Amino acid sequence: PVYVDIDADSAFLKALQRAYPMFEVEPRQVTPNDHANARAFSHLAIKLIEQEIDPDSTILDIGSAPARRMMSDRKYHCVCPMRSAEDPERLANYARKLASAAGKVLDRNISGKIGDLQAVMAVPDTETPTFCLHTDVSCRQRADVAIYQDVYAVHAPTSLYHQAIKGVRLAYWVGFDTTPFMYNAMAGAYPSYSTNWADEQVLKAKNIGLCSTDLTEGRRGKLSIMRGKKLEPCDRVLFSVGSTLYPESRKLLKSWHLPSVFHLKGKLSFTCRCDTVVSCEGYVVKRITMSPGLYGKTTGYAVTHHADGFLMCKTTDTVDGERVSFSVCTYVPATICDQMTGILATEVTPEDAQKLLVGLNQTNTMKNYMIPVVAQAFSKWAKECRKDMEDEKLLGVRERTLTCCCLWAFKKQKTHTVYKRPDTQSIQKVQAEFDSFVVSGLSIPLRTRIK
Amino acid sequence: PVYVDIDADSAFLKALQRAYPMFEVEPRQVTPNDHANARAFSHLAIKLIEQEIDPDSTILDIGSAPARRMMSDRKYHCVCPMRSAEDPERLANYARKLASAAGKVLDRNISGKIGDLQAVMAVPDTETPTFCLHTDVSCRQRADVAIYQDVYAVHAPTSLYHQAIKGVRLAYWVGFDTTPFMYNAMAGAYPSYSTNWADEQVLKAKNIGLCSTDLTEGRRGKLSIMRGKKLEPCDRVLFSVGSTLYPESRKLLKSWHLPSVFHLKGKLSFTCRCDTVVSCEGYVVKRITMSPGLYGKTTGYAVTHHADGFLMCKTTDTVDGERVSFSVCTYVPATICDQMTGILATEVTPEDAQKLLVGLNQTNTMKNYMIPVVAQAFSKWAKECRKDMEDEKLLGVRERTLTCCCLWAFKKQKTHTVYKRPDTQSIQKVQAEFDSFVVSGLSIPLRTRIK
Amino acid sequence: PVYVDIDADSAFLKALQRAYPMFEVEPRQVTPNDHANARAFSHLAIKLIEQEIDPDSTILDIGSAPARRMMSDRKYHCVCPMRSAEDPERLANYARKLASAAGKVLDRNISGKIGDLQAVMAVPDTETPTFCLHTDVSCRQRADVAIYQDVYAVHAPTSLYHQAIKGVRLAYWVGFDTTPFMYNAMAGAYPSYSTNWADEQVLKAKNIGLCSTDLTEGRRGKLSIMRGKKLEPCDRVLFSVGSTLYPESRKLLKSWHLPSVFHLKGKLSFTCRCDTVVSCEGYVVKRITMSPGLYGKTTGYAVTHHADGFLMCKTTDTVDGERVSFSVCTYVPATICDQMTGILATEVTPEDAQKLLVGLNQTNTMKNYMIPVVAQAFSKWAKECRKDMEDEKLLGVRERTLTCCCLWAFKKQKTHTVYKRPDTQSIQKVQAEFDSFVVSGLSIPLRTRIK
Ligand SMILES: C[n+]1cn([C@@H]2O[C@H](COP(=O)(O)OP(=O)(O)OP(=O)(O)O)[C@@H](O)[C@H]2O)c2nc(N)[nH]c(=O)c21
Ligand SMILES: C[n+]1cn([C@@H]2O[C@H](COP(=O)(O)OP(=O)(O)OP(=O)(O)O)[C@@H](O)[C@H]2O)c2nc(N)[nH]c(=O)c21
Ligand SMILES: C[n+]1cn([C@@H]2O[C@H](COP(=O)(O)OP(=O)(O)OP(=O)(O)O)[C@@H](O)[C@H]2O)c2nc(N)[nH]c(=O)c21
Ligand SMILES: Nc1ncnc2c1ncn2[C@@H]1O[C@H](CSCC[C@H](N)C(=O)O)[C@@H](O)[C@H]1O
Ligand SMILES: Nc1ncnc2c1ncn2[C@@H]1O[C@H](CSCC[C@H](N)C(=O)O)[C@@H](O)[C@H]1O
Ligand SMILES: Nc1ncnc2c1ncn2[C@@H]1O[C@H](CSCC[C@H](N)C(=O)O)[C@@H](O)[C@H]1O
Ligand SMILES: [Mg+2]
Ligand SMILES: [Mg+2]
Ligand SMILES: [Mg+2]
Ligand SMILES: [Mg+2]
Ligand SMILES: [Mg+2]
Ligand SMILES: [Mg+2]
Ligand SMILES: [Zn+2]
Ligand SMILES: [Zn+2]
Ligand SMILES: [Zn+2]
Repeated sequence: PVYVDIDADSAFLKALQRAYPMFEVEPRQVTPNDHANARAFSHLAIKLIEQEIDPDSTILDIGSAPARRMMSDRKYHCVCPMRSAEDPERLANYARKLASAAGKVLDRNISGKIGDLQAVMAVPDTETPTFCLHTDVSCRQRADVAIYQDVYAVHAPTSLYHQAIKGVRLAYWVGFDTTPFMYNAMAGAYPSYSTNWADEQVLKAKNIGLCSTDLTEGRRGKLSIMRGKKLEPCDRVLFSVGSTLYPESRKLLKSWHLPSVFHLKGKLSFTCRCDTVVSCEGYVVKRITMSPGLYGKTTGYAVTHHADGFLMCKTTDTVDGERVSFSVCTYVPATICDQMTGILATEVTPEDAQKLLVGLNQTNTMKNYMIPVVAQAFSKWAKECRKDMEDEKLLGVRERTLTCCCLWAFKKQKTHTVYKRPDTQSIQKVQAEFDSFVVSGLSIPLRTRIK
Repeated sequence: PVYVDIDADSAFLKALQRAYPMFEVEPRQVTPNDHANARAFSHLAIKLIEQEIDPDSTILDIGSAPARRMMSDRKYHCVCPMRSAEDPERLANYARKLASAAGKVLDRNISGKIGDLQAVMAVPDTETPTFCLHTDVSCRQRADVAIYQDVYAVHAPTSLYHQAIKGVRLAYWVGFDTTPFMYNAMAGAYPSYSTNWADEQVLKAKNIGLCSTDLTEGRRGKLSIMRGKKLEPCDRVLFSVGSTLYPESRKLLKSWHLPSVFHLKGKLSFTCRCDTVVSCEGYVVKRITMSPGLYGKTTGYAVTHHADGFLMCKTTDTVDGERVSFSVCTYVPATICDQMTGILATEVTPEDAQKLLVGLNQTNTMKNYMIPVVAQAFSKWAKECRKDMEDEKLLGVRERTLTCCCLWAFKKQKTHTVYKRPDTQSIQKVQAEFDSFVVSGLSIPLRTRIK
Repeated sequence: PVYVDIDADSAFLKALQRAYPMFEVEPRQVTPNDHANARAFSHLAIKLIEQEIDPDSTILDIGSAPARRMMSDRKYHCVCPMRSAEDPERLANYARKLASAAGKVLDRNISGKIGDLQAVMAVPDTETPTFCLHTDVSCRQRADVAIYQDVYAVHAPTSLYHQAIKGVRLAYWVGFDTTPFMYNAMAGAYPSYSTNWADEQVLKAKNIGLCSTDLTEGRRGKLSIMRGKKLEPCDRVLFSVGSTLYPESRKLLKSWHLPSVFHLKGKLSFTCRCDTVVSCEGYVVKRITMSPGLYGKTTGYAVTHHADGFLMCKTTDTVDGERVSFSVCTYVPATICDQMTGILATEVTPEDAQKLLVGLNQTNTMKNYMIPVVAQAFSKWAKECRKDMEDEKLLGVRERTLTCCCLWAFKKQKTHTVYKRPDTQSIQKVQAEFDSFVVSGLSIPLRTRIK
């Protein structure tokens, strides 16, 4: 019996039960959290990871929040480099909770944990069994398992290699699905988790999930010094989970979209296998095994299975008054996708598609703020399919036109919707051979306060 | 079991229960208060804050109403600078209640409270454990927790820094949502709390919630000495909560719209994290942690999650006979917003939208005095969406026109409505690095009366 | 259990129960009073005031009717200057009732009351504990509470200052709502209380609540010596409550529309807070706290919260044969206002609006004699809204036209209806800084009769 802080009548309960059939999920609502579903998924994921691994194993918790591991019988070594502004609060919460359980919880090594915390406070660079202030690449604690829970600030191959050279043979990554960033979308939603993310350039849009614009009265102006003739995704994105905001980097996010098999070639060499073991409406748990030596061959292909529909479409919005178009991604429940199979046989207008989608949403199966764009997406998709049926080609042929050179062109059709239906797979060519991994943050007053 | 002075059949009861799932909310109506909902929310909020914090903590109550902390087992130090015209009544009520419970309540430190009150009356500058006549920046009582309950007259960063340099590590702010003032609206409503606020310039309007106009026949006159060619929001706004009026300053209101993480850089430096822990139909409880030292990096982005729809729209009204347009904001129940998803797929006239909204309101889900403006808003929003669909742009392009200089302009489209649907987030760029905080009010007759 | 002399089936019972939730209101009809609702409200108001205040307090009763305080256990000092023509009757009734309970009621100080009455009859200037013949500004009895029950003949700031310099710190005012006289209406109704008031100039109208006209054939005559080219509200108004008539002065009526906070600056200075604690369909109880010393700042704004709709509209009537137009105010039940929200989305003729209002009135929710003008009002309001929608302006602009001078006029639109919907607030700028308060009525044989 695992108790999750979500509403009893919530429809995410069924999705969580299907995602974790080996547990008895029961709702025990105690707080009005606006990101309750994400926390519930993380809780169930760490429970599953603990179930899978050997009790005698020692687990590195990279980018840890130590207050969450303090009621765990497992042997966690929490790596806390204090690199984020929210970290001091987490460390203070850990210290307060340890003090509150100092002589009242017996078999959770609370005395050992407070001793290690005081030792790290005394000598910053000491490596205690349960705590340290180092990073993933500077910690010296050898272990058998590594866990990354909502860690997006590390390059995946470098961190994984640095764990592997320390004897780590199993790694676990819990996070948001990295597929929408492999498609290079400008903005997007994980609607089941009340999560909206956007490129920094489109934060002033009007109709995406995460934006804020102003009311204006029109001008042929807004002159600027930046010749922004092109609107393309840049590295910095903003995540909003419920109401908490997190900046992310696209390279770091995409690094965690690892292939099925890859090779880390350093002073030591490792053959690694990445596998998505849990997938619930945009939240995934990935298992990475690492074995010394080079074995087999790598194709460099990462595959995402779509239990629910995944949409990326073009949207026309108004950013700071200026009308632009950019790609927006979302997830659509598989029941909604199945109920639109017959409608998309014909060309449908976005208004008719929206009306049908609202009909299928009756309570609501999917969030309504994403219904318009989805409708638009579907409409475009339907039209494009007709185009393909209308302009049928010949087998074994590919029409090419010369351009007065030893080089030839052809026509690229317009594609305004990528629609991965339920039971399909996205396949992306990514790097699979990594060989270049060669590429003191606590203050005295915080030290005094922790004591 | 927490008892709230609201009607048993009130629909706000379900909203309060959802906002506070950790309590058993029971209606016990004893007075015909016209701002009963706001008082009920404040009561439940202080109960939640008391639940969260350690009993041995000492709590600064900034801008306190000491009569409300008098039946509390917690250790409150009430800071009462007596800068409001409603403060003498509150102090007299506190003294009268203390006298009425001097020898009837045993375990609430009533004797201590009367002793401290008499001590401050004797020597005004004395700093007693439970009472003082200083301000937030002149009080000397060190504490661990600070509470701001309906305090809008202080600059947030300066006050928080002055608490932090006194050892305060946790602060709580209970008050009306600051999002409508981040959008620079001229007038607005919190309809669930019977609250209407307006800029001082539009108090003579006709159809906003808080206004009063006269009956006129129409003249080509009203000549004035002030060249008012622009109608823009000014600093002073008027709040009417039920029937009690409060003047507010826009800058002080907006200062409390703090980012997720920020830095206070003074003689001491603090890394602070602001989090909205309670959000109920326009009334919020925010939790601010403060930790010494500078950690991490700040983006300067403040995020509001919209459980219910938030609307800002253009309204045409008559102020002192003169027809003008200004922005008006409001909150719309999420069920109403969901029920209008299908209708807003096409362009709808404001009259048809109003009739539909009246239909969905049957008892009433939302206040009727806001239905017209909301209807108008929806209509405009629908229209604008279609325009965006009609004038579709190209990906990665941004049309710009030169003006015989090293500058290029473009066309800014129409925005008469900002509609944040349920499960979306507003994101605003605000200051996150604060480093300039360097920027005796009791008379003898009141001293004699208090004794 | 409070018993009210009203009909058991009266619909005012529910309104009174909502206005006084702290009491059990039971109808005990004993007389066919035509102003039974007003008397019932006054009875419940004095009960609530008595409940609120400390039993050991001494209560000034300004402009008292001593027969009503005579079965009161509280310590009332009745101030009876005998300036009204209905006062000798009240004094005789008081003496008769005292005699009738001289040796039959033991614990109501009847012997003391008759002793004080005989003392004042002997020496008119003596200040006895329970009775005096002075005014509010000439009484010398110091007290802690003052009560004004249906007192409209005194300037509010001067009377309140004279009470405050006598140690009075709490004052209560029970009376008809002063909002209709802040809007400067010519005639009006409190229909729940069967009350109609009119300006003296329109007493000869035809279709207002309080008027009487004659039957005429119609002539091009009625010459007069007064160039009455203007019809404006003058000071004198006539109230008819049921069938009892009372002349009132507009200045004295409006003086009691006090701001939320104000300052009395005389030889002593007081900071006063006015708050409306009871509001029932036009009858209000206001609480005024007074504290010595000047504190805070005053805005000068008085706010009225509308639980029911408030209408002021232009009506065309026939006064003494001459067709004129003037403003008429009234209250509309909130259920009627809510049921007309959808209808007022479009332009509706007064006849269709009247038929709809008669339909919603089925027993009757509102008085029928007020339905026509209300209908007309709604119609005009609807039309005006359309105009505001039709003539949409630009944000941040205000069109002004020069007149060959350093002055610029503009166009003032028509306003034929002020409609304060339920859950709105009227805000009026009134005086809040008062500093100029510097601005023997019993005969020998009434004395002999009283003995
Ligand atoms: C550290 N972190 C956490 N999340 C997600 O946001 C949710 C809350 O993230 P949180 O760090 O605010 O949890 P907190 O310590 O405040 O404790 P709680 O409020 O009781 O939950 C988590 O469930 C994650 O799914 C995160 N999401 C992104 N994109 N980036 C991050 O760094 C990140
Ligand atoms: C001090 N203050 C209180 N409020 C809100 O108005 C409501 C009443 O505010 P109040 O100060 O009038 O309460 P009072 O002391 O009269 O006791 P009560 O009548 O029994 O409640 C509160 O619930 C607040 O939500 C306030 N609202 C604004 N905008 N500004 C303020 O300063 C302010
Ligand atoms: C003194 N006075 C009383 N009223 C209202 O008129 C009603 C009756 O006023 P009343 O003075 O005629 O009561 P009376 O002494 O005759 O005893 P009763 O007939 O049993 O009630 C009261 O309920 C008041 O609401 C009053 N109304 C106005 N406008 N002016 C006044 O001076 C005034
Ligand atoms: N290079 C690095 N090596 C190890 N940890 C790092 C790191 N860069 C950032 N981090 C840490 O990663 C953390 C992400 S916040 C993590 C919260 C916690 N893991 C949870 O499950 O809720 C930050 O606290 C930051 O300190
Ligand atoms: N600079 C300042 N420092 C501390 N308090 C201040 C202040 N400026 C104004 N105040 C106080 O803030 C109060 C707001 S009224 C507060 C009422 C009370 N907190 C409640 O919960 O109902 C006023 O009484 C005023 O005295
Ligand atoms: N200046 C003044 N000071 C005190 N009382 C005054 C006054 N001017 C008029 N009054 C008194 O106010 C009274 C209004 S009739 C009041 C009736 C009584 N208060 C009731 O509740 O029914 C008159 O009797 C008149 O004598
Ligand atoms: Mg959150
Ligand atoms: Mg497998
Ligand atoms: Mg109020
Ligand atoms: Mg949080
Ligand atoms: Mg009568
Ligand atoms: Mg109040
Ligand atoms: Zn380590
Ligand atoms: Zn202090
Ligand atoms: Zn007297």
